[PDB]
Amino acid sequence: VYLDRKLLTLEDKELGSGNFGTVKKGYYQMKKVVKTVAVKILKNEPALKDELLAEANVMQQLDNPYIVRMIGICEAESWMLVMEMAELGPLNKYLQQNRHVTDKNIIELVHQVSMGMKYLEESNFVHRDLAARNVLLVTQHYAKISDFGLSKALRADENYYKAQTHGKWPVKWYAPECINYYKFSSKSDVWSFGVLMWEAFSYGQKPYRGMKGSEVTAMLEKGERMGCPAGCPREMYDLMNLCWTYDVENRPGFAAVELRLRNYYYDVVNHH
Ligand SMILES: NC(=O)c1nnc(N[C@@H]2CCCC[C@@H]2N)nc1Nc1cccc(-n2nccn2)c1
Repeated sequence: VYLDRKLLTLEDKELGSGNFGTVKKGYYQMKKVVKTVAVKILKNEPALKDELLAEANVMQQLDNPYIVRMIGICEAESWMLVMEMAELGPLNKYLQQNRHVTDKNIIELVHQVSMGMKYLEESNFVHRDLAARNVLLVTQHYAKISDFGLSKALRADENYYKAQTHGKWPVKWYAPECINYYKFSSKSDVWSFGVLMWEAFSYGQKPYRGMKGSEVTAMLEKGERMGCPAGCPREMYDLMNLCWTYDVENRPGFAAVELRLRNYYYDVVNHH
């Protein structure tokens, strides 16, 4: 969807940045209402342009309440990817600044991410960058998945994407089959989801603190896993460990993961 630059008003202040460029807040004149938007603007000082168009192409095919919606793209001063705004920002930064969010509220948010991911798995897309920094909050009780720059639409005849090259990769969120065989499936996004849960219950702390990527691989190969975060319910730590199943075949899919979270969340809703 090609947008009209005259209908977009960008605020000068940056909200953040990545290798791509910056994220800025703006407003888009819709059919009637004005919609607040988050705009990804390329640095471009053609790989980044191709990558932004491929990201746009993925987001255009997705339609789920727990996935960030793309409004469209615009070619002006630079290439821009216009999305609905998630005002409260990334989940890791939010939890670092709001250390009193309850365990019930964290389960609600991670269950919303599992719903978005169950839908992505059903749609045969692999995220490949599923981490708390890429979970954006619309409200303190409404999370959405974003950042589809590494995402891939699976071929009709395969359950995984085989990467040709390898880097720069967020290794700490990657399953052993991604590191060892360059194979990315919805099951490897399940492994990432386990790391995301650990981050959420650790109030946005970095996983595998003080370790190099190679030491993380060595740790996992020995069957070792990160410990239970302080105050994290045993059932949630158990689910993290299940996500962290070394053998992809035995690892659950997002249908099993979302069902476990849903049932635990209803149990919690009952106790409260
Ligand atoms: N649709 C959105 O609203 C949105 N989509 N994608 C991203 N990506 C970011 C890239 C850089 C790393 C974070 C995140 N994955 N950001 C967004 N909105 C935002 C809002 C407030 C603060 C910040 N923000 N960015 C950095 C710090 N705060 C970002």
